[PDB]
Amino acid sequence: SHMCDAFVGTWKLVSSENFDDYMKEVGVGFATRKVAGMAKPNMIISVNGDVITIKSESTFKNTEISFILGQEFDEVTADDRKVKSTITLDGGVLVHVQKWDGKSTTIKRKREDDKLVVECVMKGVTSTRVYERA
Ligand SMILES: O=c1[nH]nc(-c2c(N3CCCCC3)nc3ccc(Cl)cc3c2-c2ccccc2)o1
Repeated sequence: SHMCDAFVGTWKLVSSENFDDYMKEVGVGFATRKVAGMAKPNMIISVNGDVITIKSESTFKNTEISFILGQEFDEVTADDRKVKSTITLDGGVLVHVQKWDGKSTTIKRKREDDKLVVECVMKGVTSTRVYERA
């Protein structure tokens, strides 16, 4: 078994702060921001050996990434950016960096009490999204 153990499960969005502003800073257009911002996704995290899979299921888009910690991969984001992503496990936090067009955003996923707290940062703008077990 593993420490990445505390992330496995089906996590439903329960609260969001500043996500519209984060998306604006990322470069997401009006209509996509509106529709994406409405969604209440489930974030489904599973582990099989060294491979971690994170699925996002929602009324807007269903997305999935599978990766090995520390090993860069291709990701197409829900807003259709083509990004180069690397995910590491640092001090018990999953740290996800996306690079594209000379830009960068960092997404951290942390267990706090019975929640999964996700912090997304694009320059000075941070959004916090809180998820609970489904
Ligand atoms: O699992 C989920 N919850 N939220 C997302 C998520 C996201 N996340 C946040 C959680 C951590 C990984 C990054 N970044 C986005 C960036 C641009 C756009 Cl237009 C949408 C998203 C979305 C997204 C939102 C609503 C419906 C589907 C997807 O992915």
